[PDB]
Amino acid sequence: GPVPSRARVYTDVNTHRPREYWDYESHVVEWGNQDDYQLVRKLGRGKYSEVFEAINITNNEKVVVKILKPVKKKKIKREIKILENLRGGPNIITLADIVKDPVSRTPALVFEHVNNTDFKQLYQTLTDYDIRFYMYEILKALDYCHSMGIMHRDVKPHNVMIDHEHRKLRLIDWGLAEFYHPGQEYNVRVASRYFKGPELLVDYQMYDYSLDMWSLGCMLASMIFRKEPFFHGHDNYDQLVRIAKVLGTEDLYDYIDKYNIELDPRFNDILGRHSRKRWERFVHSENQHLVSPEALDFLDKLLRYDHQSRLTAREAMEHPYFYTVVKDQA
Ligand SMILES: CCN(CCN)c1ccc(Nc2cc(NC3CC3)n3ncc(C#N)c3n2)cc1-n1cnnc1
Repeated sequence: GPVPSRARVYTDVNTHRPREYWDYESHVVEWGNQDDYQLVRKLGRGKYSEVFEAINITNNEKVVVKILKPVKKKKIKREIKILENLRGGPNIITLADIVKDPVSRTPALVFEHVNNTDFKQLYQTLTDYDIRFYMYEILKALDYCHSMGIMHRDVKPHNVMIDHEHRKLRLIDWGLAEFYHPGQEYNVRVASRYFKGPELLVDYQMYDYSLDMWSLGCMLASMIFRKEPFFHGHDNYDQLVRIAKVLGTEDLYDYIDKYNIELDPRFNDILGRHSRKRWERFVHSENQHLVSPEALDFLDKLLRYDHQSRLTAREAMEHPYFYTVVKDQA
């Protein structure tokens, strides 16, 4: 069998809370009035929902409405419970209301509106400083949610709303998030391919908050190297091959051995033998202004196969890459 694992931080936070904090199947939903909201226009479509801009006609406020497609009752309550537990936390989107849509007869979550700067434009005109600033802001959201016993499990650029004009960032889409419990085996079929931690790719189910720290490293690498996505896999197997061509195969096999992981035999014919590369090989004239010794040191400490050896959010926030941002924010 695989060797068990516990988070190194915030291990027992949910155990020390009353059961109703994390026992979301027992949550009863508070329904608002659906007639308070008039849809203005469609913003997005997905496997699990459609998202609209709306107006609250009661106070004339602009709002965002997520109308769910069919999803298990318990996962609806999971997303709602997590959003309520995290309300008022730094850089976490606020759930403002929940209503029963009369057309789909399904739940609609009502969120604060963020005036999102176009991802493409923003990602092309970010300064080194801007990246440090916004990474710092994401880390606050992750440290808060992790300290509150919650893993996001879907960190990636499109789940980070940034209003660049107001220097305002919100981490959104808590529909994959879960409560961390020591010893629990979780579904590995989470996160988008390019952001999946190695634990997910080798089917190690006893994972924790550190999953989010891998995803964050993937975002950071793409921003500083201007390479989107950084690990560009063709499928879930080839994703680990792409990681292995950068992090090397030696540390991968040490990871497999240490946790006694049974590797899908498909992998043996494709992983090969690969040295760990130096980061300088992704540095080019066009991205040089975004790369610093500090950034590379920071990145290196996020992107580890061994989930126990990655920086925590709080450690990350203490790294020299953020020394100028921390000083200015005081
Ligand atoms: C439906 C598919 N998903 C996939 C997510 N990976 C999806 C697609 C688009 C959107 N868009 C927006 C847009 C905006 N603001 C700007 C355009 C005016 N805001 N502001 C706040 C929120 C939220 N919460 C939001 N959302 C939001 C989501 N979304 C949010 N939460 N779950 C899904």
